[PDB]
Amino acid sequence: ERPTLKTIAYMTGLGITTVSRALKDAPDIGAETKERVRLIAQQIGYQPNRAGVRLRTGKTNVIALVLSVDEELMGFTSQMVFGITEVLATTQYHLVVTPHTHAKDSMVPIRYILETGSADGVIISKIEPNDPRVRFMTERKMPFVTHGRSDMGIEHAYHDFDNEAYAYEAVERLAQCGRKRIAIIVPPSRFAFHDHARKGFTRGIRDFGVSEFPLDAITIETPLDKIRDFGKRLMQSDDRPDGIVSISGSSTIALVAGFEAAGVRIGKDIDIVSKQSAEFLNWIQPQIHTVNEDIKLAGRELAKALLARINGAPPETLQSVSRPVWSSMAP
Amino acid sequence: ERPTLKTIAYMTGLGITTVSRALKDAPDIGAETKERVRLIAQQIGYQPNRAGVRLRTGKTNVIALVLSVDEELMGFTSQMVFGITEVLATTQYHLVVTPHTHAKDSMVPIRYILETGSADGVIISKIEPNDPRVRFMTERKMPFVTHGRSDMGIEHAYHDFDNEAYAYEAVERLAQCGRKRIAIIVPPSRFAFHDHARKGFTRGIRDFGVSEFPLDAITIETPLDKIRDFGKRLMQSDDRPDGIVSISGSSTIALVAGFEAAGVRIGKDIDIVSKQSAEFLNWIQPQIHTVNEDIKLAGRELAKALLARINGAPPETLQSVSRPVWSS
DNA sequence: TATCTGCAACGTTGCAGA
DNA sequence: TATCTGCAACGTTGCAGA
Repeated sequence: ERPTLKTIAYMTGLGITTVSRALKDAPDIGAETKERVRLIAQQIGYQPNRAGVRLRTGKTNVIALVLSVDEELMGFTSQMVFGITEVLATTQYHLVVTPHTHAKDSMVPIRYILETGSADGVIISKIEPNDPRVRFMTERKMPFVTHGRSDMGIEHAYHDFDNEAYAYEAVERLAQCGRKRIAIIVPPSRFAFHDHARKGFTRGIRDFGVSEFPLDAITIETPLDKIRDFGKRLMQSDDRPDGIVSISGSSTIALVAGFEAAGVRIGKDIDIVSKQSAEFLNWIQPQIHTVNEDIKLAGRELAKALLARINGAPPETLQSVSRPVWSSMAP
Repeated sequence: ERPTLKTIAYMTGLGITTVSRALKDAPDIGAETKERVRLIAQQIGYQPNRAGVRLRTGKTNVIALVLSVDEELMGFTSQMVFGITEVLATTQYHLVVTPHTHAKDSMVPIRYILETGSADGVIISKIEPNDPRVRFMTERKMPFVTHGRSDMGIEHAYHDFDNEAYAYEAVERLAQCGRKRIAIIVPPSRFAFHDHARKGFTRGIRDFGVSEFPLDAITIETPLDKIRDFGKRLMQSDDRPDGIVSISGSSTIALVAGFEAAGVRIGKDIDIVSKQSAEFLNWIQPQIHTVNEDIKLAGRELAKALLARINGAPPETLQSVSRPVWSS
């Protein structure tokens, strides 16, 4: 009962080839014949059998999203998926998820994809300054887009958050509060935005004329129980920071836990600026000055890039950077 | 130059059918040619064309996960995905995702799958007492599994959290907390576990002999921007309940926000027990009494159930219910 | 017997004609 | 010329035959 090109050709009494050539934009076929086929196609509900189109022509009509299984607790990764799927909804693409179970495994799904040819484009995250997957797919000619930017001299489609702007805008608000010494929970040295964050913070500390409390012992992906204990004894030592800037809201939740374990009130004792992947943090402590990283917006703009790239628009167009916006609920 | 059965057959040089039949361990092909075919196959190293197979046989080797586009903010839906994929990683299945965005559009994706025959199994959530998707796939002989249970008299593979057990246990510890008035946050009467929650909870209050504050005014699906004032307006009242139970940590977060604006100290005045899809609430509130629903645990056995049903195992083997745990 | 083998076909499209 | 169309093949397996 499912309609096929054969099924259409029979009713029309046309040639299967005519139908195939009719459904697709072609000068070869006649206007009336075309419109006949485009109309009958719409009425019966004909959707091309994919396995058939994939067997003959390379087209997989599949977009692969690769995910590291270890993720930020509050990374609301699900929002990214919905951003993409919303975009893909108009088109013939399907979204497959292919995760890897550690940074050690980071190239294995990508070689899988290129080797079996099971995708028309790939979406990747956790970009490093010199990232091998970026070079692998560019040199193997695979359309892709990255959540993050790269410092390797390759122009590729991407959308990132302007964390350089974020850090610079982050302490200006701490300066506005009057806070004189600031610490940053910087991201891992391996990832690209680490240096993005540190640039904004370094120019931020310079231009606002405020001193910078430093911390080298901990990073965002350092464990949350461990962040809790660390957070507690700063405030216990004679020198405590006046300001705190966090790049991840999940690491953020563990830092406050130690502070009130230490027994300090935010707002009055220390004020915190933090990024959030969904607006949730002011419910628990509205004191926190929050910036929203709209990630399903990232989800939607990653999708739009990769599609344009699958068509064949050049990479330098397809690049985009999200600017910080300051949360509804923040002071 | 990607190797195909023809490529192997050319090299060996055997018959394509011999090559195919060797790799599927078959009785026809002789022991020595099989290790020849399997040794060369591994070395080059051959992957069957998914398209070539899918066109030739019905099997699509794809699992469709259907997701409500609107989900509780703290649903850690991402955890479930990983739970699912862990199971499929050993297998030949891929996981494709299929979303809808309107409640009426509840079944639009489901027929897309059937209409297209673009999946070997399907996963769905947000189950209703008589849900149209559940019998639709049951009558179309389409293998599927649900996150939740259904009251339509149809037996199907599922995995749910024992909310009836949880609700009864919620009332026990509020007795332990000493609180004499109890409130219950329930899902919309739209959903099935709504009665599961209220049955365990109302049975709980009879046995613990302590009474339930009514609070029929709000449900979990009420905006967190609205459940707020309710929170502040309730404790800012002539009578405040001594104990409160939440089914959603997403609603737990907003209600306490109202509680602290009005100024009630949790722990001392009011004690709260709440459901959790991942351990995040005691980082946020150390005194709140937390129970963990491991959702990627849900994810793996929804996966494990659906596989069994696709091979054709009977539906009732496939049913599972997780008992609640009170955390670390 | 053991052990191998071609044909035919799923739905689509490129190419060479009608 | 201007539209139309059959043949073949993409890779795979069930099947009969040897």
